[PDB]
Amino acid sequence: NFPNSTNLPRNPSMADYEARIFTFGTWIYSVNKEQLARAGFYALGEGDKVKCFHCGGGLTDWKPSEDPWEQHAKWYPGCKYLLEQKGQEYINNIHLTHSLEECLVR
Ligand SMILES: C[C@@H]1CN(CC(=O)N2CCc3ccccc32)CC[NH2+]1
Ligand SMILES: [Zn+2]
Repeated sequence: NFPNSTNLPRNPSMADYEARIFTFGTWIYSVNKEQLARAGFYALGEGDKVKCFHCGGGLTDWKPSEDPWEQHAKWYPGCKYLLEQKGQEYINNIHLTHSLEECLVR
């Protein structure tokens, strides 16, 4: 499924922080559910899989060292909600960091 890059959310029922928070329930996983919800994510109830309400972008297998906002930017750089919340300065930082990470290792 293609990422939504319009200013209009793919899932408006999940636009409110509160609505997103309810989707998690008891959350056993290594990443913080409030932190996920703040970054626009809601739970699908499929292990630790989340989707952004806005871009629809999905993400799984959360390691303790993976930040919701950073991962949002890594995989869904066109997300208008991300751009609104964080800014383009932050998005660029994050991408430069990841590209330089995936080059320093090799
Ligand atoms: C939290 C991170 C996420 N990583 C990428 C990931 O989960 N992606 C990348 C694109 C995609 C589409 C659909 C479902 C998942 C994913 C994996 C490691 N943990
Ligand atoms: Zn998004």
